[PDB]
Amino acid sequence: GSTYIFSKGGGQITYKWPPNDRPSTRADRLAIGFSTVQKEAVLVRVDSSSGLGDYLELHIHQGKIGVKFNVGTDDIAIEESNAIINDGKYHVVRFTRSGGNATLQVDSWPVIERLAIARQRIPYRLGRVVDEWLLDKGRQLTIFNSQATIIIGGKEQGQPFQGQLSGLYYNGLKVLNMAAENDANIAIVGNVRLV
Ligand SMILES: *[C@@H]1O[C@H](CO[C@@H]2O[C@H](CO)[C@@H](O)[C@H](O)[C@@H]2O)[C@@H](O[C@@H]2O[C@H](CO)[C@@H](O)[C@H](O)[C@H]2NC(C)=O)[C@H](O)[C@H]1NC(C)=O
Repeated sequence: GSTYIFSKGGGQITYKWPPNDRPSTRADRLAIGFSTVQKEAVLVRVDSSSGLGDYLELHIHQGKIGVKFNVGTDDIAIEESNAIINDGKYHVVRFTRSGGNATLQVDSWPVIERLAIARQRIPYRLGRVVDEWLLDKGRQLTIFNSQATIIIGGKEQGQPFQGQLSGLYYNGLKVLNMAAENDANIAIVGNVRLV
């Protein structure tokens, strides 16, 4: 609903949990709509408190949307490698995590149906789901500990997002809506504006 345009030079929307409600979770739900033409960008990153490795990162690499996270132990990647999503068009991404398991869903509305065939078409929903499962007898770690910041825009990774982000949802937090409503725990910097 609340859409922010990240213009030339990039920008950043930061949400800081009250230093005293910093959550630790077994499961996560993230949703965001986006449009971009970028080959590479970081869209959203949830980092833990200083001194901890835990993080969750939504990014685009080689035109493809994916999420990388760490919850103690190994870095875990889930990527949707069939859709090229950097076409300046709208897409919705949905990510869930349960311990080391993870699901990623990417919806798109292509207007083309393919010796491929350039057939202009009525746009239709094309959904892709990827599930990643780990099979140890509950052996690796499962908790994203002490979540401190949700940073939207990718500047801190040296990979700024340019284009449109909307409708961010994270564990009950409608972060871009809270930004729009001038939430005390949100800071906006750079070339970012509310549509
Ligand atoms: C992460 O996932 C494992 C495995 O999940 C199960 O295995 C298949 C993998 O494709 C999946 O399709 C099924 O939905 C199924 O849930 C979970 O561990 C398994 O589930 C139960 C406990 O709910 C155990 O009794 C099983 O023995 C165990 N299977 C194996 C092979 O280890 C695990 O709980 C889950 N992690 C979290 C935190 O949700």
